[PDB]
Amino acid sequence: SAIKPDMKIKLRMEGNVNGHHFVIDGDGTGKPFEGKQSMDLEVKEGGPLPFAFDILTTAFNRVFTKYPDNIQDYFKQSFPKGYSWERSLTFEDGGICIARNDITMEGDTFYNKVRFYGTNFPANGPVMQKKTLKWEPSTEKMYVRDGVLTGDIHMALLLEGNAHYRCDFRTTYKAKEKGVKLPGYHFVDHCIEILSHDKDYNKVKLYEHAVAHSGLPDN
Amino acid sequence: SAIKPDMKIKLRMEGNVNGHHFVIDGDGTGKPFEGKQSMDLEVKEGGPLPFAFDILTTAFNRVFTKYPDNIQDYFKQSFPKGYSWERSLTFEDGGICIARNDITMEGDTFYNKVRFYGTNFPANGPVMQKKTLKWEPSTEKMYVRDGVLTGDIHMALLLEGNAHYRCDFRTTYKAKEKGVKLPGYHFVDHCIEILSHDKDYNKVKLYEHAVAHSGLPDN
Amino acid sequence: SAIKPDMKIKLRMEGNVNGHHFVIDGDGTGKPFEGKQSMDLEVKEGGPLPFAFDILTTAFNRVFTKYPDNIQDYFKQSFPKGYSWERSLTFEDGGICIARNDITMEGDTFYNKVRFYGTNFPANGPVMQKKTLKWEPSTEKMYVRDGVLTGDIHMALLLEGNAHYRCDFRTTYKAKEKGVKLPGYHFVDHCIEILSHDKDYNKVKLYEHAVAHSGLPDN
Amino acid sequence: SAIKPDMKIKLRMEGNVNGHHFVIDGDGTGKPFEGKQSMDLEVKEGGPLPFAFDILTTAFNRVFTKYPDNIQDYFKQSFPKGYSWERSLTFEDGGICIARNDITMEGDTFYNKVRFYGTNFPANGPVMQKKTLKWEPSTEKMYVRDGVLTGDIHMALLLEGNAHYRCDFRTTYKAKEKGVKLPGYHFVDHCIEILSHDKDYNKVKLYEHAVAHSGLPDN
Repeated sequence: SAIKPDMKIKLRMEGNVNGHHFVIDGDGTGKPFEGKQSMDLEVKEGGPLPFAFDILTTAFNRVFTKYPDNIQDYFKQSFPKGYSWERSLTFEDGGICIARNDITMEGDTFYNKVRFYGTNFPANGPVMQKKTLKWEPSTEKMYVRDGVLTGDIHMALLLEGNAHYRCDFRTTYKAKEKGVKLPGYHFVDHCIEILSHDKDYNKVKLYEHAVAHSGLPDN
Repeated sequence: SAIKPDMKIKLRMEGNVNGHHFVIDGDGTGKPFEGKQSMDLEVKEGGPLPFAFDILTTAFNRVFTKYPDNIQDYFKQSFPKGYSWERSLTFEDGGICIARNDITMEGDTFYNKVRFYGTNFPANGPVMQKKTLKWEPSTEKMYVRDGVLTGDIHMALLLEGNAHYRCDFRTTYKAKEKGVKLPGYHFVDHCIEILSHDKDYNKVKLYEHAVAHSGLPDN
Repeated sequence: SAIKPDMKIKLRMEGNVNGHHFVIDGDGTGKPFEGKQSMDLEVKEGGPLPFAFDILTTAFNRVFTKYPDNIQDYFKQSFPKGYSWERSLTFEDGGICIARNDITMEGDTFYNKVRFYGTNFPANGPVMQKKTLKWEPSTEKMYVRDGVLTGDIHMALLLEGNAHYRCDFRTTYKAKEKGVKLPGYHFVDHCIEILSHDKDYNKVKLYEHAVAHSGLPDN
Repeated sequence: SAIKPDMKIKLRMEGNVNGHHFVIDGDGTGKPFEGKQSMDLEVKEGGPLPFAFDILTTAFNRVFTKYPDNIQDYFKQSFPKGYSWERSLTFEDGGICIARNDITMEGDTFYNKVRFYGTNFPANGPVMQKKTLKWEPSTEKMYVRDGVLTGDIHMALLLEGNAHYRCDFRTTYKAKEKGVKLPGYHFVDHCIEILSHDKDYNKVKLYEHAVAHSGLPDN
């Protein structure tokens, strides 16, 4: 019974994108067994951000995924001790980000130690010009590679003017504790959304919904 | 109204993989509005194949996709005149394939002119050693890029010994007729499966099921 | 040894690019120990070509490389029996080509059986619109990977309007005979040029100069 | 006139690799017009480093390149005001690094503000296990892309046991001052070398030699 149906979330992100330093605090709440989660974010340093806030949002826990009984839930099995993930975000225009989160737990509260770094965004590109609207929904492919749980995603940012700006995700997920049983090949559907924000995005309210599945023919 | 609920499928593939020439004939049936399709394949030249048959199977029509009414069906709109697609298959171990299909229609029957080429498969790899079992199911991301309909997929071959061998698909789809309406960003779930085969895979029965959707939260 | 300071070259290429079939014959001469080589090419089928001829030109023998004594010459050691290579050409705009050449020798003459395939060139792109001028010179990195001699190159096509169109080469080189000694990590500088051509590029005269080296400080 | 034939070099690097924080100070000298440079490095925080020191070494100025007169020297023209570069290091085994350097000048001294970040290095890989010997020499391809000076390199680390571990560099170089003339397509040969180090690599002496050129036939 280590994970409770209602959990609190504390987060701190430190980052550097195109040479710009920043620090962002996060405070949120979530329902792990329903695969849903919400968070309020506040830029504590480096505001106002000179880049598109949307690039950060997926760095702000796969614990908040609705897993069917017939699929192994690696993420919930990682607790109480916790787990870490490392991610690479490869954008179609040469922009490249890397990110990390060390996730632990105390009582009803998840703690997130997050780092986010980025370079090679063109000065006239959508991220530096803040021409982003939202991430499209996605389907993350979960598989094991040399004993490490890995997720690959084809992601896309919707742009002003109804074009799309493509990004490839790769994430590695590692439990702290030895001998957590790895899952079989499966899928995780995503939908992430900014519900509200102030003008400079110094304050942002974020929401995520995510569900695991086995694909066709078992839709 | 050109596409009928029950369609016949005639196919011919010429190919060359790691220097090995081959020709494969195909004869099948399908239900376009249900997104389901079947085919019998016969190796006419270059049998027995020295590589894994599984690499070819997705080259053996997105017409056979179940589209909801709220998503534009580019593929069914492309007929009677037809359409063509070009695909790149980038394998994790440097192996690389390209393929193409020109698709036309006469009365009841789809005609498929298919080409398939491949190089740089390591001699000790799963393809050249025929250590493949099946493709996992997939979710193809459909989007428009510079006016061209494009699908990217994270694909995986299940190996003997329950490991996975990763491949990235990219496909472009082009209607023959000029003014066919492009769809919005959406998804196509896949499941492709070899139902039966003889020992050397000179005769193979193939099946595909595919459904289009808009992701979460509408799933 | 088998290789004479002046050699003849016979070549035959069969190809398919963006669905377009073609056949090209080649007749040339070269100085292996000087790393220089020349060839006359004639399109025998599929002329006039609807794509940029420049794409093909590196498929038209690393035997013609000037090797210093302190670097192992894998290519000249492969004869009389010969060798084969397989290449992938990954273009910046998604265009993708693969090629292969089986090279044998009789008396003073090299024989080249060549295949060249390509897909996913955008209809609007520099290749399909024949906006290419030349390949820039290059430096190919030669190294051994899992017992196979491999060369990676950062290539670039100079475009009309003085822009550049980038392509990544990867080539594997395999001697036909067992136990040809592999070289250490080294470099091969290239310069390939079209000396002349008729209007439709049905007839083309081609030239290559190539020199092996060990990099700094020995330049 | 801003660049003198003998120059001093002051450097500070902050970094984070696989979650490990570190700070490294650097003090060196160089001969810009000869393309030669050397530096003493001292780990001030996070020592001893749990990863291979070699990965950092190219982050420790293209000013120190020997440019011929017939090629535009963007880097020396960027002073006194200075310039910045941003780099991506994509390793063959999924490991990925990013780096940045803001370079300024006062009197005879260059000042380097450097950041270096890395994730997704496998725990059993050559970087995390410190199985690295040296970078091979290299040839960087310099070209302009959408008005930005860019360098791509095929790099390789020599491993214990005489294998190679491949990495792709991409770097963007941006002068601080408006209207510094961009160069034409050209090449920069490199050779970087650790001259000495203590057991834990808390103290390291580094050397670089680099020469620009136009390739064959003028090599």
